Amino acid sequence: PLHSIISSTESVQGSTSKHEFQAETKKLLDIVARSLYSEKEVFIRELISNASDALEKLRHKLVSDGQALPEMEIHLQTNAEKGTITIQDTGIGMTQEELVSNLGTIARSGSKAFLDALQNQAEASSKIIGQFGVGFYSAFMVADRVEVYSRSAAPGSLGYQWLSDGSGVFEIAEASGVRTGTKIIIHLKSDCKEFSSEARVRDVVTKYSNFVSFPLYLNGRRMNTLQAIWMMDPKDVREWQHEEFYRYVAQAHDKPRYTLHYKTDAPLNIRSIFYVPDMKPSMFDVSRELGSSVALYSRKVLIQTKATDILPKWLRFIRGVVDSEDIPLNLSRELLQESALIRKLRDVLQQRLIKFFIDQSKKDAEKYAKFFEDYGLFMREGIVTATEQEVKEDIAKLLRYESSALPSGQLTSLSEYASRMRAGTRNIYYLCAPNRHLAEHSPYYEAMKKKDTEVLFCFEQFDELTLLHLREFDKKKLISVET
Amino acid sequence: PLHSIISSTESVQGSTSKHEFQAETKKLLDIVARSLYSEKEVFIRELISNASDALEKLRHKLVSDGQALPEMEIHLQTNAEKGTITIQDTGIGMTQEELVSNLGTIARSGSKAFLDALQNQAEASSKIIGQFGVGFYSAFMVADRVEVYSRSAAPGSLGYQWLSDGSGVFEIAEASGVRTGTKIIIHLKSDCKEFSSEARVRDVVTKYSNFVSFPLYLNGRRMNTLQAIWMMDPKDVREWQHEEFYRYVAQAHDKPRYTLHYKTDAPLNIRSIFYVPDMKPSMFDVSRELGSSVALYSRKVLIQTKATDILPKWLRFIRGVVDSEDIPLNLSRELLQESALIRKLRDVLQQRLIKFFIDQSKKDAEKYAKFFEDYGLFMREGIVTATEQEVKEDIAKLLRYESSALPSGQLTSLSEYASRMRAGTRNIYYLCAPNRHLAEHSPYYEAMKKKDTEVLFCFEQFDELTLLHLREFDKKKLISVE
Ligand SMILES: Nc1ncnc2c1ncn2[C@@H]1O[C@H](COP(=O)(O)OP(=O)(O)NP(=O)(O)O)[C@@H](O)[C@H]1O
Ligand SMILES: Nc1ncnc2c1ncn2[C@@H]1O[C@H](COP(=O)(O)OP(=O)(O)NP(=O)(O)O)[C@@H](O)[C@H]1O
Ligand SMILES: [Mg+2]
Ligand SMILES: [Mg+2]
Repeated sequence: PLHSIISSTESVQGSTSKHEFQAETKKLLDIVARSLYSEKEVFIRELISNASDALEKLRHKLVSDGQALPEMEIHLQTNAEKGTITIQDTGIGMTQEELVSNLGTIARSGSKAFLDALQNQAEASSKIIGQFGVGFYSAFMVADRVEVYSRSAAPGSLGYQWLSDGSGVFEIAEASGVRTGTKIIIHLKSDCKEFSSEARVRDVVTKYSNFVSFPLYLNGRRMNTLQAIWMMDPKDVREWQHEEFYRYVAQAHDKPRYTLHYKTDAPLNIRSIFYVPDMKPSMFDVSRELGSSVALYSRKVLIQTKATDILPKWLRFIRGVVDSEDIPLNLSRELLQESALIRKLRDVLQQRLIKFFIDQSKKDAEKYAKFFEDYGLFMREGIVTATEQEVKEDIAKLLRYESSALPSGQLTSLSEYASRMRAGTRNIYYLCAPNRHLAEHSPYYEAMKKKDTEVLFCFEQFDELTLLHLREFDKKKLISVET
Repeated sequence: PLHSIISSTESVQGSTSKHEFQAETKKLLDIVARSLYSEKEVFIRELISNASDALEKLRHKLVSDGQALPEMEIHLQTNAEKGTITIQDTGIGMTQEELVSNLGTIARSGSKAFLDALQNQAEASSKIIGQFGVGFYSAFMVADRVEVYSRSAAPGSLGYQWLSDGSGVFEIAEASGVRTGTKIIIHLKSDCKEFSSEARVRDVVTKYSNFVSFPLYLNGRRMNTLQAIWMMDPKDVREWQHEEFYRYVAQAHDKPRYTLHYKTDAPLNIRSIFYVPDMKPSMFDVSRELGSSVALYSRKVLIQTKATDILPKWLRFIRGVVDSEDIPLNLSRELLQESALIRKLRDVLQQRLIKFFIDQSKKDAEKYAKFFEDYGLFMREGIVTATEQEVKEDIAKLLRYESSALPSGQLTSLSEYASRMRAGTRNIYYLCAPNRHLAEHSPYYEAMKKKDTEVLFCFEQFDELTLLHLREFDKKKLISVE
């Protein structure tokens, strides 16, 4: 019994009137403090990003004008006694009009406006982090009061103080002496006093801002120490560098047995590094039912420490970093947005890694065999779980087997088997047994021996199950010899 | 090496001027359409919650005035030819000022102003979904134009038309006829044509809004036939409904082997149903097994289909729903605002489900043993990966073993071995073997059984690894016979 009330009754009768959308500013601020970020700590990531942007703008001006660069630095000070955290930078600072407009207008982004004015023809075009114009207001998560001192690098500019508790009102007054650049003093809330602890702030800086491009000093001590090697030309990164960075991003004590440094500007911008550990995972690690973990960055800022969306699940044995400007960030900057173009990135990363391994098998075959023994279970899992047959056959190119036509211990591919089939032979034949002795004593294989047919010999755990799910390769049916 | 440029040099010489924050209004609307939600279909969830809130206000107004309710309904129509989706509700509607204000001011929430006026003293205090005042703007994700017809239920109210292309201006004009209620007409973009298809919209509705409290119709068809039984008092929900709801929320064709209907207030208000499937996990390594969780709801709106945060990973085999009316939501309403509030909830649920399974072992021990065989791997994993010893020992209360002091096949807990420990004894002794025959003829057992001591026989995959990570139970150390 279909029931509907919807029909076109409505006839606009009258004169119209036009209005502008308004906003409730005090509430928008509270949305930022309460309902936006998953963690209170990211206010440090937001303020450091602003400090980086302010220095990047100053560097752009001075290099364009032929002036010498001064100290370009970001400083953090925790005072536990006073219950404060303080960030100060030596960048462009702000005039009084800039404090009013850029701090006082929600979603107003001076750095986005700077970007648009370049025609993105300069070097800072890809180094500038801010877009949304809300990031500063993250401080009202942890702050009772926020106290800003700023002095613009422009001629004749004095210092100003900017003061707000987040009420929808701020105060501005002239101030001295203020160093060129910006100093933000955060008076922490009752439950937020942990951000006046040096140890705590240190961890927050290291987690989010570790790769920032200007020297960062916490309570007098330099920090970064870590170059973002995914941004560099691959030919410029030593093995020592890849080893130390792998130990960092993977929290591991071993070495990478494989390193793929993948940079592409099309279709998407990708700065990525992927590592395969030396150590072989245990069956417990494998069955622990995890997803992919790869740290995700944009413009050197951490997005997520382990992003599960960027690599397929069968490639969770891989450790590394992926950086992109292209893919747009969620307003909270803790995740990505458009799901189809994420999946475009994942398909590209999947194809690029399968090509990497196919190439490692041709480059060094005995090394690849050891990698297949240690990681081949993941490829078997990936073939079993995949849905599109094209994925199954791509992953299946990595598999290796013995052969009745090769000596004991010699590994072959499905491709190499296909190359060796006779003129009209339509099928890839296989036998799954614990070892080559038991395979060759199979009564079902002895029948094959009367003919000229090659038989694949599969000794690995879940080989047969994998071949039943893969079911064909290169349009040739995979047929157990035991049927 | 001590270098810092921060010292307090600053003094205020000058006069203070006071200012109000402003906002860039068209960009704020752009942020909502682009940078907020992970999927664009969510505009349908947002419009249905607004329809539901309008109906809940009309219901509250009328009941407190002693009035009979008129028909309370939510309708959607897709038109593929015209490229539109339309939602209409018979609820409270909007005067002209309410149109200018509630649709025209970003973050202005009439529903939240309502809830505020009710101060948690009314039925509607727990049923009103809207807080933020942005959710209606989610339609500019998918729309070229949004034309709105509303007529307030205030007697002798005129109808009006609110029209916007989302560009930062909108238009208002009088209209007749407008049924008391609100009708929203969305003119979809080229890429969004999509939601002009009934099949697609039908999928979105059942995903998010399937439990909305008022009758919902899509092209005349009745959408929500399924009651939200986690809200019902537990003893009112019979086995037929659990079986059917289990199949819905788990996407499963079997029956639950166990069912726990759980309500409490601490740390939050929980209304939850937990199921263990009759089938047994296909072990194996992973396939879809990132997945297969409890769904998270708030005020009968889906937050997350697989709620990752609210149960420990080792409890991921559980299916069901957890609904909380007070749970802090992310602005996107796809996530939770992290707190001790979620982590306390996760521990309250872990404690509650461990208590559940202990109790099931005491009611039917034969049924519990089969659950232990099928689902034991999950508790071994949670014991290995747990950080805190007491969580390890809590989960370990669920483990069973055979024993040298019991007939072959009979199980035992660690507690029951502990309670047979003699006066002058010390540790819990265990032997892992493939079966009881090997455990009894083990060389290390013969050198043992001469003594008076009891030894567990552990035949399950990863029993050894599990006991090595536990290391201790009830402050008695776990010692292999090697
Ligand atoms: N340390 C600083 N020095 C100079 N200008 C700053 C500083 N911090 C913020 N500003 C200015 O104030 C504006 C507001 O900052 P913020 O609210 O973080 O927005 P945003 O950085 O532009 N965009 P996003 O960070 O993506 O939200 C910035 O665009 C800058 O123009
Ligand atoms: N169908 C409707 N009928 C009557 N009033 C409505 C309707 N839709 C929206 N409104 C009013 O317009 C306001 C804005 O809606 P919306 O932008 O969804 O904000 P919200 O629902 O208050 N909060 P949230 O949904 O949490 O962003 C609501 O609070 C209502 O007062
Ligand atoms: Mg910023
Ligand atoms: Mg709403």
